[PDB]
Amino acid sequence: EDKIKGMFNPKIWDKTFQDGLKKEIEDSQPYNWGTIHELVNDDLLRAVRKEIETEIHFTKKETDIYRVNQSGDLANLSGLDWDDLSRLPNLFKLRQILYSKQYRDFFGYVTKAGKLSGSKTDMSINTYTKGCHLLTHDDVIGSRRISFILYLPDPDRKWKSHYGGGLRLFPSILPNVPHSDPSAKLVPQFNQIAFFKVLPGFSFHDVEEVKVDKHRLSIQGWYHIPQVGEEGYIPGELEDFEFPKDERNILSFHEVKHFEKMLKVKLSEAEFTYLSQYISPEHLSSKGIEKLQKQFVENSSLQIESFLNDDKSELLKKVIKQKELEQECPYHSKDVKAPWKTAIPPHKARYLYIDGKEYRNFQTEADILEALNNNDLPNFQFTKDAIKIISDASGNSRENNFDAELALIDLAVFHKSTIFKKYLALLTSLCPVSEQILIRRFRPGMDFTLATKCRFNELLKSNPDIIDAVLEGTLCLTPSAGWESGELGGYELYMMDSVLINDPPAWNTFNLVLRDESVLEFVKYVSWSAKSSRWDVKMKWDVKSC
Ligand SMILES: O=C(O)c1ccnc(C(=O)O)c1
Ligand SMILES: [Mn+2]
Repeated sequence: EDKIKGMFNPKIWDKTFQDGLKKEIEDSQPYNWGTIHELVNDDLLRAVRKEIETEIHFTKKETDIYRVNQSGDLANLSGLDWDDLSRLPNLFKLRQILYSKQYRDFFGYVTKAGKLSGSKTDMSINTYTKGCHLLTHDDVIGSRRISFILYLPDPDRKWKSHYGGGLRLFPSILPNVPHSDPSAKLVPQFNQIAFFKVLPGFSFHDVEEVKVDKHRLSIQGWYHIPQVGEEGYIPGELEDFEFPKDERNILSFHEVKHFEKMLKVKLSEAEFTYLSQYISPEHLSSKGIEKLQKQFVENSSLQIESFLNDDKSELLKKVIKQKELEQECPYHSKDVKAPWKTAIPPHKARYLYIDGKEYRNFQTEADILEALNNNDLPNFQFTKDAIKIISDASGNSRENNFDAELALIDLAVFHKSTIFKKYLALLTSLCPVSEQILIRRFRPGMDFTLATKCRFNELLKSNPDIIDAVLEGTLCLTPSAGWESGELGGYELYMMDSVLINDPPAWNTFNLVLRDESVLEFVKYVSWSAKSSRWDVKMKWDVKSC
């Protein structure tokens, strides 16, 4: 109990240091946080690092929100037992000093956090290697009160910014609506600690992907609200902001009656002619249709390869590749321009999309409230019109042309056609009654979605004819290679609340899934190492049985 203070940098016991740090935390941005360099006795932390590397077996784990080499999953033999640190005596001592009354008095003082539990120790040890990442979250769980991360990269080398693995903090547009882009990034060194009071609606942060073949070790922890009576402690002494909305617009009665009439291969020569403008002959034949029909009957899903015909395939591949190679992709939401929008908020998703609605760029609360007071509906031809006029002005250079947006919008218009929906009804024996179409681009090192269920149309819940499912299509147009292992991310994942579909990005594929209430779906974060964005067209429909 005497040697505890001496196991820290002596500056933290200095009144001048403490008061200075308290003020720095008070006045920090974008929410209250701070950092201390050279926190712990150097020999102790060096010994901890050596113990960890020697004694702990790390296991890669990937979910929608992270990829990390973990040690924490118990019931798996490699799982770290915090009740048995027999062989990690230095780690045992590190935990002891961090949760000591002496340190908690200091730390609670400078963070203005109030009392902190000494008995509720809560730490975990993780390494990040190339491709590892942890996407946006606020740490708000149970009795967590202060978050800290102590960093243990190689003590004899500087960790460089371009290595990645930075701790990024996100400012607040309004409570529970973090800005899509971070406003600060800490590049951590050995024996540096970062920390922040856990703040519902505000303490949003992530860990930037590690971009090089290095290992970075960290020890993440929390201080908790004390146990009742612990050291005297006495207890007590949003959908609206998501864009795009998971909402569909109902179809005209003309369309719905068309589909019913057909279901109660009744496609005309003229309709096949229209469908063959975009779709491969293989999938318009009597046999191809029969195969797809049976596959959907047996699986309630379809995974079609070479969906579009060669003409539209060649066109789209050219213009997408050209845009990838010769134009500057925006990498901040402020830089995104019509016809594109940024999906928000970043603790739910981040990607670029074209929805056909009037342009929005959400930098301020006022920008959001303006959109919510003035809801508008998609119109893809007007979006085309607007592009053409921006395009003519600048000139349509190799570096500014909208060739890819125009082709993609044309493709969206095809899927918006009454005849395509007739084809869809033919394949599925379902009658679409609503639609939402989005063109999406997932940039390397930025974009992703997280695991969510479909959103039923509330107004239609009482309708017996309408199936309790959402039909969802994905037309992938990703022309780059290297995705097959899933290691570059970008894979489309459908799973039950076991995996139904795990499809890395590929060129010219069409996935179709009839989702019941409990099916989860996401597109995994695209690695910085990916050779292009993931490009796709997303389609959703409410359906009734005929
Ligand atoms: O392990 C980390 O470095 C880390 C950083 C930020 N957040 C977490 C977390 O688990 O909340 C962990
Ligand atoms: Mn965290």
